[PDB]
Amino acid sequence: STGSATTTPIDSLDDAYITPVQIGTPAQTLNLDFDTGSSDLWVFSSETTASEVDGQTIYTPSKSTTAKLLSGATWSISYGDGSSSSGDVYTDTVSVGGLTVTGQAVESAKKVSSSFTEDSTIDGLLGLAFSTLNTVSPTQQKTFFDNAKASLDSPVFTADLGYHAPGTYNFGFIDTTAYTGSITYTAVSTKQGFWEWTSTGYAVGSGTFKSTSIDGIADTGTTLLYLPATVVSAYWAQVSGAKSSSSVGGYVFPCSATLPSFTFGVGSARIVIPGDYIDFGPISTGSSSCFGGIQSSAGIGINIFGDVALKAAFVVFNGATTPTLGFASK
Repeated sequence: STGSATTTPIDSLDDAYITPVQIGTPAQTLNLDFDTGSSDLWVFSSETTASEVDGQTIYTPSKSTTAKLLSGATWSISYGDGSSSSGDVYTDTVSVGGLTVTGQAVESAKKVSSSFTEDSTIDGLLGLAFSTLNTVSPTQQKTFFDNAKASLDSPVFTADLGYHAPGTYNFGFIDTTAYTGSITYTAVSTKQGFWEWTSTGYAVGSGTFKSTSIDGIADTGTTLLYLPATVVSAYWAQVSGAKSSSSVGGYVFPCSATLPSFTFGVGSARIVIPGDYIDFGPISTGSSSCFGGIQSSAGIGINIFGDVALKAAFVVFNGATTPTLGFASK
């Protein structure tokens, strides 16, 4: 089997991407944030504290003939940005782009933090990291991908995120028309439960490539590119007037600037992030100070190849017995 679904930016900045997901019988379609940095599929639901729901579409398990309470199971998750959610668990039929899993754990939110409430466009998350990170207790549950894997034509999914435009998540096949050149594959460590890999270095603009190992995660659920302070300083030093602002919470730059590109290494290959991808616009409405798309990972504890980086590539998440990641230009 295979599946193919379009993923769409939630706003004009590409802050996140939503993908329609069918849950239950008859289908209830919710728009979920596919997150290769976590491993829970959770939704706003009829059980979510009413004051914490503001415009989201909810899953109502009582209206699904295939929903079953997973008795005794609870979940609770905290994300890197400080947001969180928790609740109980149903199993139900879940389909993405024509690919159906029966008996998928669907984690129903009883509580969500303010950032989720305030984002009316995101009805929940669909985790695509390794199932060892799943938070369901006392019986850990499998991700949608893990459940689908055996049935897929090939044990892979791909992320093809757009810049200010829709893109695609495919399951079970590699669309050879979706990228240019060849796909370069690189080793993955699953030790921390992430799609963790080591970039071979970077360049700023038309500058020379610096060969240096940068361990990080491929994370579709993180907006920006978070890299070591040394790398980030070297980038922003090429932008007149750019500075790190503790009050704003990162590097900012004059909105009048033209940003240089940023290149990262994948083995001997190179992925170029155009400068415009690094512009996250005014820090506040009407400001002439703009927020940068490359930020320091110092004090996160991990480097994160978030959407800024991934949307410059066609990315293969290979879930074979020995997992790997592939990157192609597009």
